[PDB]
Amino acid sequence: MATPHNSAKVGDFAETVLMCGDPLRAKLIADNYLENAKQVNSVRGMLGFTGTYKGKPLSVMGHGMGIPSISIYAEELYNVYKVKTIIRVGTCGTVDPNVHVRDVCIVTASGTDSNVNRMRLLGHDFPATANFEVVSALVESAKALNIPTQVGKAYSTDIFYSKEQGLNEALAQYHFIAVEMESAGLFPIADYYGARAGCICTVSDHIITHESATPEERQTSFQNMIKIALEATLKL
Amino acid sequence: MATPHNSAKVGDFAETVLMCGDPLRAKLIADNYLENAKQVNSVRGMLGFTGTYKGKPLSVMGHGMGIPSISIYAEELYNVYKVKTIIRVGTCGTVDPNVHVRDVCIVTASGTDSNVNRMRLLGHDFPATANFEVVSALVESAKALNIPTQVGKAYSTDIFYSKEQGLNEALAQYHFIAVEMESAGLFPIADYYGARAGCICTVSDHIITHESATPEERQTSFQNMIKIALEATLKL
Amino acid sequence: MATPHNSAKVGDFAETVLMCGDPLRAKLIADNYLENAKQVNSVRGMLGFTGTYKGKPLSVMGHGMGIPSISIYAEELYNVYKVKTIIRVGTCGTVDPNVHVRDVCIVTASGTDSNVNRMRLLGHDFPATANFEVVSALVESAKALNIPTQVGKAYSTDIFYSKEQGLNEALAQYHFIAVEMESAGLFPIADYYGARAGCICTVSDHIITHESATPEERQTSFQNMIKIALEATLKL
Amino acid sequence: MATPHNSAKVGDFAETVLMCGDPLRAKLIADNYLENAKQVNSVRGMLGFTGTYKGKPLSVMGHGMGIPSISIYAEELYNVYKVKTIIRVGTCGTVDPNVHVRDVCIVTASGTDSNVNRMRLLGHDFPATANFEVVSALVESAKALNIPTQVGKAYSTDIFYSKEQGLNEALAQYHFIAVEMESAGLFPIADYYGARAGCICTVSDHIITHESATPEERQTSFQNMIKIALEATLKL
Amino acid sequence: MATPHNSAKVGDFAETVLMCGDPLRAKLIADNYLENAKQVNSVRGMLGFTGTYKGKPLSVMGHGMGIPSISIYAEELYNVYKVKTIIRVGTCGTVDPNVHVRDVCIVTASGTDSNVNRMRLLGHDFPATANFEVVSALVESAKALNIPTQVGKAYSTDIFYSKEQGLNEALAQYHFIAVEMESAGLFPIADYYGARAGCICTVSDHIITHESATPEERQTSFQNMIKIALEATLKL
Amino acid sequence: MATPHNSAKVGDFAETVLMCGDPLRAKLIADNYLENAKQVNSVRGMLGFTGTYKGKPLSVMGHGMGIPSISIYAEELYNVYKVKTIIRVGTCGTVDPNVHVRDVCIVTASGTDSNVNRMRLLGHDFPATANFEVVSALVESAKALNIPTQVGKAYSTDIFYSKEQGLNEALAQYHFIAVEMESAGLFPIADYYGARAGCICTVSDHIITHESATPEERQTSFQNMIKIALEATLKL
Repeated sequence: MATPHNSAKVGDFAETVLMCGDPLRAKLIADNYLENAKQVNSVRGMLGFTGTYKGKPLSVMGHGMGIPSISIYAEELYNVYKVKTIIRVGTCGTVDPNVHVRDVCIVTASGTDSNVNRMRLLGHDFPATANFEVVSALVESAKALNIPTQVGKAYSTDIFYSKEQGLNEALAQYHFIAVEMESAGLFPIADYYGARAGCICTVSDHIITHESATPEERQTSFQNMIKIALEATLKL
Repeated sequence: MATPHNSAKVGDFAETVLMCGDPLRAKLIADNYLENAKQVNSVRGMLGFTGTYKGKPLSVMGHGMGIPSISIYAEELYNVYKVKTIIRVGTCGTVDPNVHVRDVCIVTASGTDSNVNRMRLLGHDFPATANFEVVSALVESAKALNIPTQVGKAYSTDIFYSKEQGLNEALAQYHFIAVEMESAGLFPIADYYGARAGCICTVSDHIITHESATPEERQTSFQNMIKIALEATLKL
Repeated sequence: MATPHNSAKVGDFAETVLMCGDPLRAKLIADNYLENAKQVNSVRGMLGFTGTYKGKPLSVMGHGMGIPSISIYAEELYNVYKVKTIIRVGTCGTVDPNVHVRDVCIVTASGTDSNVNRMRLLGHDFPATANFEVVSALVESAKALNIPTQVGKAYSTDIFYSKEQGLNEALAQYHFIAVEMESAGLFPIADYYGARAGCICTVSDHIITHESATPEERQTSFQNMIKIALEATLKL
Repeated sequence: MATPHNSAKVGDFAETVLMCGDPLRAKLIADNYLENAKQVNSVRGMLGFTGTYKGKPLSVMGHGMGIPSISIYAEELYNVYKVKTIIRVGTCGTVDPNVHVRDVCIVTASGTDSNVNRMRLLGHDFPATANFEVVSALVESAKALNIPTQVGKAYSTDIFYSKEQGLNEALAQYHFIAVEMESAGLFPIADYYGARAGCICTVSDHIITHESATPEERQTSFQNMIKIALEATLKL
Repeated sequence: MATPHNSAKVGDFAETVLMCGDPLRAKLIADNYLENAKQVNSVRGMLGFTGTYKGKPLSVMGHGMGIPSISIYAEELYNVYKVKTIIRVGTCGTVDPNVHVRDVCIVTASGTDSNVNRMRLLGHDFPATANFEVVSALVESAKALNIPTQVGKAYSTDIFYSKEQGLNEALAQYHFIAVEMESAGLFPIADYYGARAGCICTVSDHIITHESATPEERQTSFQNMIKIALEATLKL
Repeated sequence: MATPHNSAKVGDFAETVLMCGDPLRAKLIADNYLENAKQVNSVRGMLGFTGTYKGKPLSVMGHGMGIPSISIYAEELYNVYKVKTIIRVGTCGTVDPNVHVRDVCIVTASGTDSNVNRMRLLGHDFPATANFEVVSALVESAKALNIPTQVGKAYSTDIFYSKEQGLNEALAQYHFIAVEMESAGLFPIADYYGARAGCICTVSDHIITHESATPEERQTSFQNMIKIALEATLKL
């Protein structure tokens, strides 16, 4: 195998890859939006696919849950498979008082409670920062689709089942728009390989107000977000 | 769904659960060692199963890669599914000079470069410690099967593709026997719920000498380890 | 006085302020690029001015050297003077192998060795992140002026006379494009007040190769950068 | 002298040493439980003794209060005196809701607010972990003596007169069974020398309920603990 | 220019330099308390002067606000200008129950929330400590002038506009007498160059009780402090 | 007993106490320098004595080895026994290029690798600072005795048997004059109780050059140091 976690051969991934946490959602994206899709990985059930979107090569693959998991898959894609651009597509919570369930959030940089980025920069603050060309492609794609977007900071946590008091309130005070679990691990790996990464997420829950999206609202949100991402890949 | 990551109903999991990173390995364990095994989860491809081993209810499920991933699944198993004992079964590297490829390592406690345990104990050192009854059950099971074991410390890292200089040498000097990515997140969650956890791993690689197990040797080591874990479940 | 560090009255500052470290450079900017200019602050010699650029009111003020200094002035400008946008205009070093002396760098986010942002976010990683509208306005203004730009991360240090081994090589590995001393302190304050900030710098020195801009090159670069910033204010 | 802190000659200590904080308690142990006893150290009043228990050579020595103090004595015992096993015998508080005054606690691993173990492992989490053969010998000795035991985590603090809010409640939540001041410093030193260590303590106080052992209860529990430790040495 | 921040020639600064944050206060000191004063620096508006006090050469110069700013100027004064002694003269707040507005505080050592001193001593606690000859000269000069003094610890913060809860109360508990923003950065630089530094401040505000000196009181206490500092320079 | 570690009754200690690590040296000081000395404590062998020196009440007591040990005894002395001044008297190593074996070092402040002071000041830098009146009394007493002294910083380590690379060289660069194990824990406790503390040590070893005092030289150094300390108590 080309890597311990991927059975794809070199060349089996396009230079642009969408990634989501759930491998079954990766399969949904390939089936519904990729032309001439071909499954290229099934190791550990982490399905990945390669085909085209509007004539341009494009891949989609699951990355699992958490920074350690996306770090494995993204490091391999950039290093072994020579990927140039990864766009993470997912869902998030929000704490921001001006962000609402169903909003589309385009991430410019992400904080974290993980140690992985301090360990890369001699213990200092290393901002996990999206590539500007990627952010701009997502923003402009949404503008062309007449879909409004929130643009700003995410926060990537190691702990889904948080017990931490005061965190949500501090995140809200500094206008973090998205809370998820992976983006802060992706962007520094792109940096290391001279490559590009971004993230776009739809708000499923407001963590402060407790508003929540219905399953139908989540479907429409996903459809908006994935079309934004797909159209962005044509400009990248 | 009972949890955002598991389609099982309460009661679908036995009180004892073996967990490995790869859901396809969980299916192999259920197929080959569990009687009357039924699949109880498929969400995100993270296959879980429930059957019996020598008459006693037992489950097996994948937990994904990394502390954040196992934390989600273990928190849900203890909290929602009322599991009482989780034994992680997997592979590891070693840096210890007196430990060799194919050795079976039983983990008493695990260090980490993750922040998750400092955040549980006001920033202090919180040892991720296996339950003594679980450790002893594994040790005695291996004795009955005439399989030698190494017993001691593991180290759980967030970063599979380590670039850290000096780490391996310090781990070796203090006789850490296993390097993996999850056990340090499992043990404190078991503590939180007043439950039990342990870990057993087989050495696939020596990180210092660079010895490595042939695919046939890894099959033999896996069969040894899983028999130890399965027989231990009868005493727990 | 409206603040302990500023003699201006509320309203004396325009809603957009350009800031540089040297107050005499703020005077040079007012003298050479603003019409209708008046001095509005002289406290501590930290000269500030308000005039117009192509008809639109604009202010320019020194911020002194280091995160604590810019934090004082920016907190006051957003809170007391009701400023909406601050753009830092400065010089920097670079470590990036594809960035050269004379280059104009537009900052998307900034790392730091300061503690000020950990203290804002319960000790976690808080990325000091530029406002996307400001970044975009700078990028588009440079394109319209036919000036190439580098876009990416800065690193803000507390110590001008660094003695730290290994830092430059790590910054280079992750493609930090600018090394300066203030931007990481500015962006979180803008966040706190729900306001906007950005930073644009010209490269005076390559920290790795030791190339250094001549006096003539520094004048060329300054004239490019300040025109980019001034034209961007018209779109903000 | 063979060390700066010990007047004993190499060979004067048996390969197994019981250690307690108070040198006058080391003397009580020698006087009441060792035959053929000889005093082998008087330096700094830190009395140490060597004799026999049921025919087998055994030493007992004070270690003073705190991690720095036990670290000096244990480093010397392993390095200079070639000791193979140190068992700490002490008293502790408890926070655990199912542990009571009078209980005997056998320590599997120890947390701490000391920096000494982070400094051994490149700033990471290093669990101070008891040797499994020692833990098991103590557990089986107690079973053979018909004495129930609690087995689990300790917490070693640098500060006897704690002023820290919320600590006790977090220790209780994760079921720490013993609070004392030394074991977290002993176990990594044993690791460094490829040797063995353990700890057994009697509960003098419940930190949450404020129950406290009477002098009679402290005698009963001491008699239990020391007999467990002594009988365990015959198996080690 | 001899440094990037100073137009003075080597020799233009006397061996002893008084420094205050505001360059216009440096000018006031030179104009009203030095004889034969001449301006030796105007770069960045950071006025510096050299004259005499009672016939002995003495310089005074602004240092700007915050540890990064004073670090630049002090490093240059010791390294390039061969200054032997720097005395910071400033104002402060106090939290100490036994210190009041108007009091003159002589600093023996300074705490901080800056990272600059940990970075100098391998991450450990490095006390920013005033030189004993300087402290003693200030104490003895005040005694000869019949001016009472408080002698003790300062705290240097990076953040003028503090939002930190509990800090003032902890500083009060341990009898910190002065809160300011620079001295902790000065003392270690003096150590590095084998030179001398001290700090003397007047209390403008009581941070706990909210008492505040009137403008007249601030002038009277400034006059006391500057006379102490000037007379101390004759003993140094 | 009035404390868990001291059998003295309230009033049995004088307001001034000399403390050293070795209780047998406390007894030597009492026997050779105090008049009408009475032993007031022998709990844990930590001998303490009270008598007079040149007519003035004075006590001497051992404090054991390390910050946790001295913290217990000093906290009790200030809180229960109402002690006003503690002077630690001991030996040290040095790293400073202009400090030599046999030198007398008077400590103004102490660094540390302990966590105890960060935990007192919300994780910030808290300088362990000697009381200026105590420092001055020691300096002046040595002047009157014509004994040269070095005055400056100490470093208090938790680990006698250091394995840390680069520490000694950094301590030397910043002119730390004494390396020992206790003073950084003493000074903040004196602060807490509104009391006074200092430290004086003689250099037994040069850590860089490896020079070492002979036993006879250590005796003469001790005699010089203890006379300085005793004479200083008359001024306090």
